[PDB]
Amino acid sequence: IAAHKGVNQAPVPLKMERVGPHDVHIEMTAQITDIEIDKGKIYKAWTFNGQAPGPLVVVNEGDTIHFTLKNMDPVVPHSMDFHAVHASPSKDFIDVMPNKSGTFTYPANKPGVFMYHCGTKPVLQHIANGMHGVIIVKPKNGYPTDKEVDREYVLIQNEWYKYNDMNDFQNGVPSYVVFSSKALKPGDPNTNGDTFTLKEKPLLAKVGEKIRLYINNVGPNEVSSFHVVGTVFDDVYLDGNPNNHLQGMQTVMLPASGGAVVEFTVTRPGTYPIVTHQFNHAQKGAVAMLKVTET
Amino acid sequence: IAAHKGVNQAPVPLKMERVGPHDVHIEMTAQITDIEIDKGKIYKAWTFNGQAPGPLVVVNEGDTIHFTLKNMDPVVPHSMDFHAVHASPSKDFIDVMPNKSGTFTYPANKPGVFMYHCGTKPVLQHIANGMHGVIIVKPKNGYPTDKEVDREYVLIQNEWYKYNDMNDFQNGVPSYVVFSSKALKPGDPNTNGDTFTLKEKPLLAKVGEKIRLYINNVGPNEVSSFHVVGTVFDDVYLDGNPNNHLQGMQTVMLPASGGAVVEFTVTRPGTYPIVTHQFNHAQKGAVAMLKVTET
Amino acid sequence: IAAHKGVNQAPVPLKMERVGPHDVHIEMTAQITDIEIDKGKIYKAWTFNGQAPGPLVVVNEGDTIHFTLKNMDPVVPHSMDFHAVHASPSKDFIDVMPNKSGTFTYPANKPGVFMYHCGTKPVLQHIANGMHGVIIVKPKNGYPTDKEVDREYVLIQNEWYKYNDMNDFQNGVPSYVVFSSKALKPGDPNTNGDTFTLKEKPLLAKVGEKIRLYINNVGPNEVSSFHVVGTVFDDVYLDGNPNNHLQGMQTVMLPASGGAVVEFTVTRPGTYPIVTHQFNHAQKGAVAMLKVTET
Ligand SMILES: [Cu+2]
Ligand SMILES: [Cu+2]
Ligand SMILES: [Cu+2]
Ligand SMILES: [Cu+2]
Ligand SMILES: [Cu+2]
Ligand SMILES: [Cu+2]
Ligand SMILES: [Cu+2]
Ligand SMILES: [Cu+2]
Ligand SMILES: [Cu+2]
Ligand SMILES: [Cu+2]
Ligand SMILES: [Cu+2]
Ligand SMILES: [Cu+2]
Ligand SMILES: [Cu+2]
Ligand SMILES: [Cu+2]
Ligand SMILES: [Cu+2]
Repeated sequence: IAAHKGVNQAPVPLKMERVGPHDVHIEMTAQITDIEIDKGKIYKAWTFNGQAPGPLVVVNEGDTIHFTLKNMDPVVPHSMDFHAVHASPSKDFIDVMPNKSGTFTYPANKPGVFMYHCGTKPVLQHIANGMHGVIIVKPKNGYPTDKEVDREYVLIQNEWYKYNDMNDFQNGVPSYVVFSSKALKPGDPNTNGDTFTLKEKPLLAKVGEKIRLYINNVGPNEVSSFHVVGTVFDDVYLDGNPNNHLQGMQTVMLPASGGAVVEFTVTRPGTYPIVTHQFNHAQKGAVAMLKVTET
Repeated sequence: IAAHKGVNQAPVPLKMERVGPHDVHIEMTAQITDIEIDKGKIYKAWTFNGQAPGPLVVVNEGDTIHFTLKNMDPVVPHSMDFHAVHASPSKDFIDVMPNKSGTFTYPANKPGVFMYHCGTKPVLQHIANGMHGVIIVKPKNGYPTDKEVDREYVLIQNEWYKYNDMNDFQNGVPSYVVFSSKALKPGDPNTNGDTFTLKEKPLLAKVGEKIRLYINNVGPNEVSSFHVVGTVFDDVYLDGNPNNHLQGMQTVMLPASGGAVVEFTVTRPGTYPIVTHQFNHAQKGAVAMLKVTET
Repeated sequence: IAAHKGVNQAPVPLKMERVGPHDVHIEMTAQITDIEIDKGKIYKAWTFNGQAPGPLVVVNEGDTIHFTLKNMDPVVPHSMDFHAVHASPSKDFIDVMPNKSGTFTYPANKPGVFMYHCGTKPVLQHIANGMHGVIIVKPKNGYPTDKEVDREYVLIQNEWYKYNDMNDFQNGVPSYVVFSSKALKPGDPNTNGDTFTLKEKPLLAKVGEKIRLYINNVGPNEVSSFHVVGTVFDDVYLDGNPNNHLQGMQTVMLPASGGAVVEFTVTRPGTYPIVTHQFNHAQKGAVAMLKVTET
């Protein structure tokens, strides 16, 4: 795209603030940002806030979101679809033109781990170029295993294709499949979808801890066979809904856009790979590490 | 196939009638019928009754089906496999020769949303050419949420490949992936698997309604990540069995041949896309619309 | 690989023995073995014990495994990752060099149907070449339907690609997709992953029996849509955990590495195909048969 040549917009922080007991304001940007998706490989991503996947949003069950999108793309319209909410797609998930803002309001009444993404036609193009992320809605009554969990992280799976190549997007295998982590608490890593960061800087934990992962596979096109090497999932809540309880799963099947909360114990010091067990995708980048130490 | 050149058999209505409290007669045809699968693209489908997917069949739990297949194909044998039933495949799902009929009898003792399809070797060929559909078996005791539902429809996902090209069927990506709807009550739309009909003539509903969809992904080859934009599934019954209850799912993973009953609320007027969230498939046709109005 | 040219190591039996109430010894080999994966097609597989998938291992919930791997490959290191166990991957699933042995110890505390496989980098290469199998961990308290089951078998799904071709493994469609069966009791068949054996020598059962299948899809890359033609699954336990109960499923979605226990009734004499309902994979070999007779 001629108007994107040489464009590399610096990442802008997510803006969020609570404005009442059941209402939150969220402002994001749509922006064009170079990301290093594999060593030596730059992708001029279409992004929320200069991150791909986008920034983590966390709200409470029953929160109404007042969402603003500031579109910094010089020439392409963008939009926002939160899977967490009940909304009219054709009134609430509409396009925001270049250099304009749009504000939209909708309720998040269901707990879980939801995908969000740009909803601009062709949606495959906006997603595949980088406009995806997760919103967590925390359950009013928690999860039944909350008292058991010692540490938590968020992981997101996505794919990368040939740059802005709609033929590749529709008909081709992914070039890369990757994990990222997004921060829940100060000090947590916050990364983009790449083949290397979570290998080189593993997630950290302590021997004997029960770990919770909020996970979502944003696609755009592949399903995920989510597995942590060296353990078994004690508890799995599908889409992060506390009712959809499974126990003792070795691997969790996630559809494209599918989420889960998964919990497992690390019993011994060492490094634990986290994979999709579709090993073609793992080989093309979708392996993260969890380093477990005596401290 | 030389004997199919210029053949376009008019659709024949499904024949069904109840012959006792727990017994139903169903007659279908196998027939060769031109279908417009995308704008300007005709596929000379192998079909049940001149529809692809085939006509909707609905029975009650505990019904014995007395099924007749009249084979109008001039040269290819066909057969019928209902996933709803307990039968001997090698006695009950056998071939019916060109210009002959065969009658078969078997019980449907499990509630759900089942695939049916031709069972003639090579089964991939008969399925991919169009010989697929759904049979719904209604549960004796209903679903626990029956009192909440205001409107219902049936949706079916299937793929189309290069015409009668076994190499493509086994090794290639789908050319099109599509939704159809089949009628449950008078006035409901009844359509074939194409890229456009349910965009141009959306399914209809009223603001505030709880909608039930009976869904099945007949394949032949792809899994489905079933999602309705702008809502969250309140309740999901996997394969349509009332026992397999999930709640608050953003997206439902269906295997090839997999079914579900899903329920959701539309809270605001507008148009709600219904997609598989494998966006390569959505881009190749698998987007339907639900138009929700104040009336 | 020059050092594998002309190498065809005879299969070696699995060695297992119980050494206390909650401790078992298992010795396996890593070895290079020609397998006939389709008629006329030999694959010089990388294997455990000269079988691909490898030998069946069955333990009890709460058993500690003392596992020995003797590496007979003249030049490639191998390792073992059991999904059943809690272990440190970086201490317990490490490489055993050519012509050496390694011993590792870890607990199997969760019941189910687990994948095992070589964990040597690149893991896709070791898996795709044949280093996969299943370990069953029997639940302390059984399954709730145990009293209903008349006969049981184990089935495993895997794929084959172009020989040792990492490009094909990562980016290409499978050449073959296949079932095998592994023996639970004397007289049960024990086969390798091929396109023909379980067609030519079907699994056997008696009219009216409730059949249990322990199943796992080891991949490396595909998901499975597991279906038995002519019946409906009465009960499904996901990953073989008794808590993850589903009922009346026509087809079970298995991720790559995913397992299940499934139970169904065969009501009439005949031959019942067992398929993945991704029919491209079925056409490329993934059809087994169950022959059901009056005796
Ligand atoms: Cu309040
Ligand atoms: Cu506000
Ligand atoms: Cu966009
Ligand atoms: Cu979406
Ligand atoms: Cu703890
Ligand atoms: Cu009666
Ligand atoms: Cu009759
Ligand atoms: Cu046919
Ligand atoms: Cu079938
Ligand atoms: Cu209502
Ligand atoms: Cu004891
Ligand atoms: Cu020992
Ligand atoms: Cu190996
Ligand atoms: Cu593994
Ligand atoms: Cu019995």
